[PDB]
Formats: sequence, structure tokens, C-alpha cells
Amino acid sequence: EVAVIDAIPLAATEHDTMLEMSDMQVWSAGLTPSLVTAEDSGSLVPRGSKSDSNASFLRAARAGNLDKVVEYLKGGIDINTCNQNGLNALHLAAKEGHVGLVQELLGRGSSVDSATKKGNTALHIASLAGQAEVVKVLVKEGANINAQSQNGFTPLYMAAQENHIDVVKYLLENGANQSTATEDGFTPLAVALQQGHNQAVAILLENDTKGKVRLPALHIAARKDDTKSAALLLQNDHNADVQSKMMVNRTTESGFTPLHIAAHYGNVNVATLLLNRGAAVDFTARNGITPLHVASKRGNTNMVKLLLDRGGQIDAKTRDGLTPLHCAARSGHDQVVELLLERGAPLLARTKNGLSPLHMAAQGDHVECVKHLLQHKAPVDDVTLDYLTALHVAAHCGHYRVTKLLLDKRANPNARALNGFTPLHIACKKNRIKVMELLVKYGASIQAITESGLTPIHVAAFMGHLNIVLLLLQNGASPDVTNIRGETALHMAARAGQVEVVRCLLRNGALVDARAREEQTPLHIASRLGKTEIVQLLLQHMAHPDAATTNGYTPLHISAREGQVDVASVLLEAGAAHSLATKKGFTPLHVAAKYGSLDVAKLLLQRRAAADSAGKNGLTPLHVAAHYDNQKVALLLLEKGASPHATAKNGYTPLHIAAKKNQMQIASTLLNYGAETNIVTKQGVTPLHLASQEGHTDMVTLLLDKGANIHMSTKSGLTSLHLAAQEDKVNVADILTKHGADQDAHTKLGYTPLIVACHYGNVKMVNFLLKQGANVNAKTKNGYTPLHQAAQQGHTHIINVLLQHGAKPNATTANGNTALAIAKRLGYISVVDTLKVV
Repeated sequence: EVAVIDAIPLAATEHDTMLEMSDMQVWSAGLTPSLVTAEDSGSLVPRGSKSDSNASFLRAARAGNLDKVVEYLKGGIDINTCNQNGLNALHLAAKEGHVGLVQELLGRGSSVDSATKKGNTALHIASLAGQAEVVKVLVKEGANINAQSQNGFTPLYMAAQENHIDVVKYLLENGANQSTATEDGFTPLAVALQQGHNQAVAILLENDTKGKVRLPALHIAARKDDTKSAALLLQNDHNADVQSKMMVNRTTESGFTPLHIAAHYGNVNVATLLLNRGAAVDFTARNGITPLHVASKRGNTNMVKLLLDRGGQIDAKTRDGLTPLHCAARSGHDQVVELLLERGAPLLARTKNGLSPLHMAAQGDHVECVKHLLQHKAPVDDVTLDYLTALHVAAHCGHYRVTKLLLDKRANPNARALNGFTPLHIACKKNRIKVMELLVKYGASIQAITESGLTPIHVAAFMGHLNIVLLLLQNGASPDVTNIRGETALHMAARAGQVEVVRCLLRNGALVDARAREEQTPLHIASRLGKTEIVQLLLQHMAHPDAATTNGYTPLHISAREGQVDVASVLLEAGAAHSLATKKGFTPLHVAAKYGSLDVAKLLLQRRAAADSAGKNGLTPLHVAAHYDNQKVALLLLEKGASPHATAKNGYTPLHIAAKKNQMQIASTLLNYGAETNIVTKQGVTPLHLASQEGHTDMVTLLLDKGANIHMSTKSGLTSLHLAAQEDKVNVADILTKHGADQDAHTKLGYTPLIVACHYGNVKMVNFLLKQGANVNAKTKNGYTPLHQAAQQGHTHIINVLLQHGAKPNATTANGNTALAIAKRLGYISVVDTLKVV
């Protein structure tokens, strides 16, 4: 996979800039007090046999008709009857200010602190509506002055919200607690401050001392620019030496000080007061956001002027290096930018990635910011760490106006970034048509290449940006320029699967059988990736279907390896040769027999492809199939008439191959097709020999079930009981004498399977041998008995068991050599000892 067609850094640098500059945002959630909703008297319709009358009674309460009400009370009407919302007669009377009705209702035994569905007492309803007189009656009758409705609202909160001075002043005098807050954390002070009721704020502040009530109020004052309130709130904040402990520098939950907040909304007036009260100009929140950053991001020109004058660091940088000049520039606040510059903000300050303020302005298509920065002599082609110019960035974003400006300001349209990427390469990758045309007009080289040899047209074709591919061709781009792999735009278009692009290049003269590395054409790549439609397209434009790679693979061979059945079909239907060979001498059928592509194999056999095609090695597809344990494909061939008696150059049949690699199923299938087992190679090898040698227990069983001789000698005189001993095949040999394999059999050098079993130290092997008729006294050609071999190689346990069976130690060779003469010749100390005990 090509990962080289990515300007890898830039998306990920936009994000770093974004999410460390999108996070300078005061969560007004806790600075905007929640406002109470008053209980709407309902239509008061019937909802019981007293249904119509309970409803008629409530309307009488709302209208303040004491007379009609008393008659209902005497008439059997329950005084606690209410509407859908839980509003009773005392609530309705309370809202309208019908004082006399209220005393009367309380007199008739109406529950005072009876609450509605929303938790409103008569006192809540009365306070919000400003019925000071109803309240005096309610307070005096012992109503709960600190009762809370559903969201935590208290009567003092409501009175402050609706600027009912007299109610507030009264509620406070009777010990109402203004510290008691809502669920979202708002106090009567906070809401009075939010509503701009300075008169109410003044009163509330006179009663309570706590900064616990005060701090959230101050933040709100900061947002609302309430200088008058801010001054009052800070009446007790004494100038201390530890700034973070002064109330004016205490933060919200977002780490923002009051000054950050004033900076955000551009509240010069409140900020000035805050600062005069010892506000810290460079207190930081989150990832190093100073107030100066915030005002800068916000374009609050006058705030910036103020913070700088108060000793605010013009060059403070965030965690990734944003200076205030970066921020104003990113946001397109040209007036703030020129100001920061004029106050001497560092013009070429860099972020972690090396972007200057000019790069930020280029991102946001901010013309005026770019003009001011260039005006103050910012290098038009100033580069980042990845060697991107402002022009590279504007092209990636597809920003026309800034691109046009930068080019007019003599930016190099061929400036090469880190990987040779030009602005034109990037514009073509991000499919930026208007920018792309603009760059060409200002002189970008149409056929410049990257460090990996990619041209603009390689890139646009690979990305499928069709309109771009066209424009490049219309501007003279050659579709035959090669990258470092030697691939053209067609190769890259085929690799990506961009069908309409492949067509376009082809209708525009692309060399169809253009050779890349390994001499592979686009037809080869399409076949490998199973791009069926593209295989048809190339073939339609005179692609030679028998074109081979360096190692000799045709697109058909490739179909066989990848199991592309559909691809294989289009090729054969185009006149693809079905029996061409690779450098290793494999036909497409062989390849299918190696990778187990059964559907491809079937399609080939139906096309007059030889089931028994050979190579330089003389191997058929069946041989191959047998080796790689491809059971179905192996079965397919036999049915399509592949000889199981087919031999290679070495002499191996398919049965031979299956025997060695323990291919049970494939071995079974061959035998069912009449595969002879008693057939030898050049050096006298049967599949029975190969099966035994590798120690394939069940395999030797199957070979003898279907007629194999257990006694066939090689050209050196070795049977399969010989080989089962040479490779310590204990299980194999134990089945072989169960079917009668003579041990007495000698080779051409006259050594029996009892000579071999003793030469490699096989204890249990020599035991079972003497158990079916083998003799310890049996000599070889040189004269060696089992005790002559067991005394030569220092086998201690084999001499012991040989002397327990009757191996005479007084036997010589033809030149006169006993077991004791070899054991003394090599210095074996416990071996000369046991030959003189027996």
C-alpha cells in the first residue's frame, strides 16, 4: 500500500490548532441564572358529582369573591379542591392579591404551605407576583419562608427575580435565607444580578456577608458588564499578597477568572474595575489560556488594548504554542492583528509544528490578516517544520481568495514541501478545482514530481478526482510519467479501482501495457486485486492478456493465485492463453493446484486445459496439488482425467508426494483411482518407503491395505523396515513386523535392520526386532554382528540387552576383530568392562 500520497501532517495540525482554540469558550451554563415560570391559572373547567361545582368554586377564588366562596365552603365543597396543576383556592387568591379572601381561607382551615404539582406554596405564588400584603398575612400565619419549589426556588429568589423591592426587603427582615440555592446553584443575589435589578442587588448584599453567595455573582457581573454591582461585590475583597486567594482571581469551574470572562464578552468597563481591584492580567486556564488569548480570539480590540497596557504578555503561548497573534490571525480579526503587531507581537512566533501567524490566517481564508502580516514584512513563503508555505496551507483548504492574494504577493507556486509536495500536488489531492486552475495560471509545474515520483496526475487519478485528471490532460499533463516504482497514472488508477479515471486515461492515450517494476502492466494489478470491470476496460483497449511479469506470471496465473474466478473468466473470453508457463515451469492450472483455487481450476479444465500439463521438473498439477494438501482440486483433476501413475524427473508419482507429507485424504483418493503402490523411482523408492521414513503411522496402514509389498529393497538393498529403524520410527516398525517384514534380509553391504537399530542407540527398537526372529549372531559383510556395532559407538544399554539374548563376545571379523578390540580402540571404560563379565 502507498501511504506516500498523503501530506500526512496537515489535517492533524488543523485539529491541534482547532481543539486548543475551540476550547476558549466560557460555559455560560453557570453564568446565566435560571428564571422562574409563574403558575398559569388554568381555564378552570370541570374535571365526582361536585366536578362542575369544584371548578366553579375555584373561579370564584381567582376573582376574589369572598361571598360566593363562603357559600361553596358551607355547600359541601372541599377547600382543597384543585385544578390539573394542583392550584387550590388559597393559591388563586394569593396570586391576585385578594388579601381579605386569604385571611378568610386560612381562617376556614386552608393548609398554608400546601404545594402545587411544581412545589409552589401560597408564599411562592404571592412573592413572584408582588403581593406584599398577601405575603404579610402568609408570613405571619407561619408559612414556610424557605420552602423550595421543584427546581429549588425559594420565595426570596422569586422576589429578587421580579424586582419586588418591598417583598424582598420584607422577606429578608423575617429571616429568609438568601444563601439557600437552586439545583443549578443559583442564589437570590445571582438572579437579581442577572435581571439587572441593582436596587435588589443592593439590598441583598447588605444582609449577607458570605463570599460563598458572592463569587458566582461576580462572574455574572463580569459577563453582564455590571460595574456598579462588581464594585459592591468587591467591597470586602482586601488587597492580599497571594493573588489566587483574592476573591477577584478566584475561578469558575472552567478555571476562568472574572477577567477571562470580561475578556470574552469584551467588557472593557468591568474589566478595568476588576483590574484596579488587583485582577491578575496573566492568570491561565486549561492549556495556558490567558485573558489576552481570549480577547484576541474574540476580536475584542479594546480589551486587547487594555490587557496589553496592564502588562499582559503579548507573546504568551498556549501548550502548543499559540500566541495571541496566532489566535487573532486564525480568527480573521485584522484590527486586533495589526494592533498586536504594532505593540510588537512576535510576527514569526511558531506553534509546536512551526506555523507562524501567517499560516493561521491562510487557514481561515483571512485576506486582511494576511495583508497586514505581509505588510509588516512576514516572509510570504515562510515555512513550517514540514516546509509548508502559506500557499500550501491555502491550497489544502482550497481557499481561493487567500491563494490569489499570496500568488500576487510573489509566493512560489512551486515551493516544494517536505516530500516534494507542491501546492499543486496538494490542491489536486484535496480535489480543489478552483485553486488548482489558479495555481497553473500562476505557474505551477503541471508535471512536477514528489520525492516518491508522484505527479499531480498520479495523485488526482489515484484519488479518483476525475475533473482534475481531465484538466491536467487538457493542460498538457502526460499520463505516462512514472514514479519510483515505474508505475504510471494508469497503474495507480487500477490499483485504486477508479473506474471512470481508468477510462478517461485510456480515452486520452495512456500506454495500456506500460511496464512498471517487475514488468507488470496495469492489467496485472487489476487481475491481482480482482478489479473485474477494470480488467475488461484494459482488455477493451488492446491490453495483451498474455503479458508476463519478470518471474513469468500472466494475468491468468495471477487469477489462479488470488482465486479471482470472475477475473479468470473475462481473460479466457478475451483469448488468453490457458497453458503458458512461468520461469519455474508452472501453467495457470499448476498455480490453482498450489493455492487451492477450486473455482478457477474448474473454469480452466472446461477450457481444454491439459489436466496433466508438465514443467521442466516434469510435474503435473496433480503433483502440486498433492504436495500442498489441496484436497478438492486434487479430486477434481482425477475426475477430469489426471494419471495417478504420472511420474516426474526424479520418478515420484502423486502417491509418493502424499505419502511423505501425510496427506491422508489425498492419499485415499489416489488409491481409490487405482494408483499403484508398488512402483519405484530411479533410486528404488516406493510410497511405502516415504510414508514409513517420516513416521506416519496411519499412512503406512492405508498403503498396505491396498496392496503394498513390505519387503522391497532399494538399489542399495533397503526395505521400509530398514528406514523405520534409521529414523527411530518405533511405531512404524511395530506395524511392519505385524505384517511380516523379514529382519533376516541383508543389503548389498550385508547389514540387516538389526544393524541400523543398534547404531543410533534405539533400546526398544532392537528389542521388538529380536522378538520376531532376528538373530544377535547374524554377521554382515565385514563380519560385524549386532555386538560388533554396539561396542563401537559406546552403546551401554544395547550391549547389556544383546548379552541377555546370547551374543557371544568371542567372534572375530574377516581380518580378526572382536567386540573387545573396538571398545578398547576408542577408550570406552564401561564397555570393555561388560564384555569380560559375559
